[PDB]
Amino acid sequence: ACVHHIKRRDIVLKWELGEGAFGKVFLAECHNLLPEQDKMLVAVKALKEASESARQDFQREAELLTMLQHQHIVRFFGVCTEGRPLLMVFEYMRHGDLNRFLRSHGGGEDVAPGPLGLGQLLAVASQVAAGMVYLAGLHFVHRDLATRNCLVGQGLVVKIGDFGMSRDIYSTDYYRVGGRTMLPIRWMPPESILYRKFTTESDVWSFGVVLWEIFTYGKQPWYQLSNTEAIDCITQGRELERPRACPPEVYAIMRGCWQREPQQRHSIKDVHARLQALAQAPPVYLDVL
Ligand SMILES: COc1ccc(Cl)cc1NC(=O)Nc1ccc2nc(NC(=O)c3ccccc3)sc2c1
Repeated sequence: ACVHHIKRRDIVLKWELGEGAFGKVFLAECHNLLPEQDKMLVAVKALKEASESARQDFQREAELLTMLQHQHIVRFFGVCTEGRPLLMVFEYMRHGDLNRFLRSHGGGEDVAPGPLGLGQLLAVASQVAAGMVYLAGLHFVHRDLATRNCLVGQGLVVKIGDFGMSRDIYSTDYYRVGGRTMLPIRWMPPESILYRKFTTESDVWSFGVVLWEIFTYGKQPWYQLSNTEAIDCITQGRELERPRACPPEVYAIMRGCWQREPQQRHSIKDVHARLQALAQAPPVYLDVL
């Protein structure tokens, strides 16, 4: 545990932001955290119990978070383990999760009024893709990549996480098996559902489905279908349709992520490359896409 630590007295709770079965999130002020801010806002996760079950999973999640740090991964500042309750401290991300942001832009300080423009939808996709290049670079497999597990900050910075609360707030996006197991079948490729195999390449398939959620402003993939009807479609090889707002050039990058054979899918590095070049493209070019 080369994990950073914060003293209880440096954290001041303001109010609740959200709740899962195994946690609560608060907005707080953290003192003496950054040289040139002596006062800044953060999001704090309180652990429900402090047993054998939940305290080992805590110091494991922390070690993971400290090693994962990059421009498009959520910023983890460290733990407070003096008395209870055990707290993890993160960067505050003012627009909340990317699914909720997409749905309420389908005007302000950070975004124009009306629906998000082609250049904005590309800027979001390109950022999530840069996160998945760093993770695939450390040979780390996510297993739950979707818009509900990304966050949006001031100036539309977009960063990946993996939040405990997503099974609680968004249970409709999971199929329940056995007792306490939940699978995001709408976001999984055929080899994940049939053979239970999870790879770098099942992540790019999931990225494909994220790019689809972005270009439908937060729509549930296969929303017309029961969980069993969605598994039948995916295993029999059927593809999600091109969203209206989706240019054919972009729907071609989605298709590249959905090639039935894992080893025929484009690498995430090529996908980020295609998306960043587009997001940065001169307007004269985006206008006729
Ligand atoms: C196995 O763990 C991982 C593996 C791989 C990755 Cl890349 C990340 C994780 N872990 C997390 O990402 N953890 C997490 C959990 C809850 C939570 N609550 C937040 N919620 C707000 O910060 C929030 C912000 C604005 C409004 C409301 C809530 S951050 C967070 C991260």
